[PDB]
Amino acid sequence: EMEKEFEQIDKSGSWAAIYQDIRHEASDFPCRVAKLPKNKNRNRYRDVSPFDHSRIKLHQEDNDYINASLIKMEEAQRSYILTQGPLPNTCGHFWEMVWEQKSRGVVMLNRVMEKGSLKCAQYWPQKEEKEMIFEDTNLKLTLISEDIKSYYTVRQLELENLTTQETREILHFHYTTWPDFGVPESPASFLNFLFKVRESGSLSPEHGPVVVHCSAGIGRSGTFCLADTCLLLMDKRKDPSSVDIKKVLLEMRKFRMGLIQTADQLRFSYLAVIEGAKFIMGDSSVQDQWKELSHEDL
Repeated sequence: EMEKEFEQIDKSGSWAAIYQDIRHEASDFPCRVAKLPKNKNRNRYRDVSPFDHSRIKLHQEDNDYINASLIKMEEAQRSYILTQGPLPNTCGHFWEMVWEQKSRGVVMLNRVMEKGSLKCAQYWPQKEEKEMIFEDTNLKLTLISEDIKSYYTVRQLELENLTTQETREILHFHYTTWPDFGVPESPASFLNFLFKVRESGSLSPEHGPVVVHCSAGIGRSGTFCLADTCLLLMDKRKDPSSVDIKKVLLEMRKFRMGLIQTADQLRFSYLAVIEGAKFIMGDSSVQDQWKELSHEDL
């Protein structure tokens, strides 16, 4: 039981050691493309790069590089694209990726400004009448509507390929109260948010991989994906005890480095999955409970 391990780790206060063990056992693959001189201004952080084997390639001849990784969870049967918060010069690239990968949703777990510093470019329109056009990738983005909650906002966007004039509806799920290098306010608010994303169909197999990002695309983004995958695995077998969170995390780290940046984010991941297990195992009412406990209204 993940709960037994949780109490065992909690009692001995060994989260730091457990987390460090994961870092030590984590995969290490080359990131040659990310490190090419020409891509220097396409990376937000020097120490966070996508592995060559799992990087998302832009469908363009000039330069197909973008700091984004495809996390393909074979057993769980779900894929996620984790990427860094778009830079002022990579916003066109970001939307090009969303278009080419056929993503239906974008999950943003950070705020544009955190700790008094800019962690992400304003890559989506904030006002309906002020659409955005990315000339480099020939894409147009328009805000259609938004639903603001106390700690998260859901926006309906229309992305248009100006070359073919084809358009697609993209859902933007913005978690606005998750501290950089921190954890959500409670498993409830986090789970409420995850299921909001799930209910939208953005994580569904009929669509391309959901795009998930924070500032570097590994900490909060990793926590989000780890929790989701663990719950999906548990759901497929209806066997909570069969899910090994640490092994799932190590599996995800074969696709992108540093997923889950702190021992506390790891601990939170356990909490989210344990609590989420109640819903998965048949207690549908718990979903309404999370919504209430999250106080999303206002």
